Amino acid sequence: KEEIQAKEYLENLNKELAKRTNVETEAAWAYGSNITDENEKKKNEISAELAKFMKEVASDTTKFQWRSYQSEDLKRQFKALTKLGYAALPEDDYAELLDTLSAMESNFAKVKVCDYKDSTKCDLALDPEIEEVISKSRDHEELAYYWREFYDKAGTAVRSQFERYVELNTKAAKLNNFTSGAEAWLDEYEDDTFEQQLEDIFADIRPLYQQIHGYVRFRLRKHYGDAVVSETGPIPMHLLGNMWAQQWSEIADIVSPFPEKPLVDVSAEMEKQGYTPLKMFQMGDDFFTSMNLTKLPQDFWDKSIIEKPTDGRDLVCHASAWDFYLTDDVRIKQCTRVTQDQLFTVHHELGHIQYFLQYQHQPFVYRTGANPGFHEAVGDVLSLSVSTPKHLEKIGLLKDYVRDDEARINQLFLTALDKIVFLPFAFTMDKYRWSLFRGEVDKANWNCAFWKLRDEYSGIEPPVVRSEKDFDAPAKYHISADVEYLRYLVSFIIQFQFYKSACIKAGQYDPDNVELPLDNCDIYGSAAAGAAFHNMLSMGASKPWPDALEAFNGERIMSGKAIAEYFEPLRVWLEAENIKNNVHIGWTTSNKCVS
Ligand SMILES: *[C@@H]1O[C@H](CO)[C@@H](O[C@@H]2O[C@H](CO)[C@@H](O[C@@H]3O[C@H](CO[C@H]4O[C@H](CO)[C@@H](O)[C@H](O)[C@@H]4O)[C@@H](O)[C@H](O[C@H]4O[C@H](CO[C@@H]5O[C@H](CO)[C@@H](O)[C@H](O)[C@@H]5O)[C@@H](O)[C@H](O)[C@@H]4O)[C@@H]3O)[C@H](O)[C@H]2NC(C)=O)[C@H](O)[C@H]1NC(C)=O
Ligand SMILES: NCCCC[C@H](N[C@@H](CCc1ccccc1)C(=O)O)C(=O)N1CCC[C@H]1C(=O)O
Ligand SMILES: *[C@@H]1O[C@H](CO)[C@@H](O)[C@H](O)[C@H]1NC(C)=O
Ligand SMILES: *[C@@H]1O[C@H](CO)[C@@H](O)[C@H](O)[C@H]1NC(C)=O
Ligand SMILES: [Zn+2]
Repeated sequence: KEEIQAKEYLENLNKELAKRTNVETEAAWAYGSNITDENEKKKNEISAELAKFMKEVASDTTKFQWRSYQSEDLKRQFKALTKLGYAALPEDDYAELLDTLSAMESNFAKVKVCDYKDSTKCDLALDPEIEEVISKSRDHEELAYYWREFYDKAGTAVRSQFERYVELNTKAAKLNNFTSGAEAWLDEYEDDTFEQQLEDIFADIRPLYQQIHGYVRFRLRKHYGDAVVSETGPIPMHLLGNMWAQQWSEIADIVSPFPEKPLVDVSAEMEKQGYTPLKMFQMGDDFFTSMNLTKLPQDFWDKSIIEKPTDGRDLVCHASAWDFYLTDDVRIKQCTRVTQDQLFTVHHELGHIQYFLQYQHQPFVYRTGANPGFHEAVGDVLSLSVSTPKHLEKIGLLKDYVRDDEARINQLFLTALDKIVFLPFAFTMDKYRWSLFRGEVDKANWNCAFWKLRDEYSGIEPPVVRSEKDFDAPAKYHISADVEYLRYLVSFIIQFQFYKSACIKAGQYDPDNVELPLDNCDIYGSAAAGAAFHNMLSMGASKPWPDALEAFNGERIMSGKAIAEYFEPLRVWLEAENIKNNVHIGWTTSNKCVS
């Protein structure tokens, strides 16, 4: 009979937590939109106040015999409340951690480098100045300059802060009785075999990655020459069109299977048609509403930041989506540019927004993703259909396109340069941090431990020799900003499970029909695919994630079958092409990190 009282306790507590988290989120928004010493102080002081309340909440849960309850729902809510995270730390330790975290994120956001050609102009930021060069320049010495300048300033400058962060993250995890921060993060997936599952899936897809890597290296040798790219060594990462070599789509024009056949790049047509950031977001909104999903509320349009501010202010430009835990107060902060890549980013971020809107009726503790990978997958499912020649022709961004066998391979390869290449990258981000959290790497070996993983899994390496005098991991946003990365590995796998099922539901994919291939499916306008999204997303975290997956397509298991199915036509072509051209596969151990 205690359950009746507990039910009323939770109902009230959830609403209180939403209200208190609203205040924290507003402060965090203000700081991210506007980096100042005063906003930093405000963000961290509100966080400390919320942490103190959570601690009292965790303490109060012991007054309830919640493990004895009949209701799985009540038990699930109470269990969520016992998990404190960083809030478990002593008052002083939590304050220090907050200061360390803001030091790292603000350092990242304030990085400025000098122009390669003009050592007087020193106001080039990553977004958009440096990223523009990395994506567009084919001058290998220019690329190497910007790589070194950025990593030195975004990575190395923050080593001592990162070290204290690891220490306090570990202390926090242990106060929650996890072994380390690795176990704390993994707890979000509610499955004690989750690591092994991902190792198994990765092993199945790894051979395809090896083939893509080999072919790209072959093509880069033809472009840059053997003085710059070896046949048998790891690929110099500054040549891959991305600061972290996480996705290689930006160099597709020089590595495309059939260069005389069409390669989709709609950036120029977007500009020609007078596209704006506003129009891009309106188009994303249109896609969701077309599937009978929820329209963006007025607060979104009023309060979002969709262009980089033109005043002198510092801010976090790294695109993000925000839930304020009231009703319909959801926002995006994106330094939007008019490019194809940015159009996908718009859809990714709007996927988060849709999830927020779908579960906003749930009790506070359930107002989050089924697991962190689910949140990341939503927007990418739409991006997959947006990226198709089918959809791009509908919106008039792709003209005079003939979709023959060769054009199809180009498009599949372009997609793989984003989707397959990313898998080892994503895995290494957390394998690295897990190894630090678990105390498996001595402090003397922290930098080369990072590059060892990037070599082992991705077969890439720095453009210049690094050592333990450098510290390169925090040069990636999520590492400086303490954002778990496994969510993205999970997302890139399960988004294909979602995409395939949504395509089947939309009547857009049949494995026995040549006219309905998975790689040209467009789910625009499909209420049937939208219904599946509604069924899943409306659950939030009310049930363990296999139940959320089951609500979508009746499946309960994370599987690499769907991603492999999507790329199967590419795998067949590429294996044969690599044999035809005697392409070397695999790589020697890198010499670019001195121990
Ligand atoms: C992470 O793991 C930690 C363990 O490694 C864990 O820390 C333990 O939490 C326990 C609370 O659950 C706590 O147990 C209490 O111990 C008290 C005395 O211990 C002190 O002296 C010891 C010397 O012998 C030292 O070793 C300790 O460090 C302590 O200083 C007891 O006084 C206390 O008892 C009371 O509470 C129980 C409540 O239990 C329930 O009560 C209800 C009543 O409604 C029953 O129906 C139910 O069946 C159940 O019994 C009462 O039973 C009892 O009458 C007393 O009122 C209690 O046993 C322990 O001290 C603590 N540390 C260690 C080292 O064990 C953390 O909590 C974990 N953290 C998280 C977040 O989970
Ligand atoms: N040109 C970059 C746009 C970035 C878009 C996206 N941003 C992240 C931001 C995450 C975040 C967590 C906590 C606080 C603040 C922000 C996202 O998942 O939206 C992202 O990082 N993504 C999208 C998938 C891959 C991953 C990346 O790029 O590494
Ligand atoms: C940023 O914050 C400062 C104080 O920290 C405030 O005075 C200023 O108005 C803010 N800038 C913008 C553009 O909102
Ligand atoms: C739109 O969604 C509602 C429920 O949210 C559903 O009942 C209805 O069938 C959907 N519209 C169409 C045309 O399917
Ligand atoms: Zn995301």
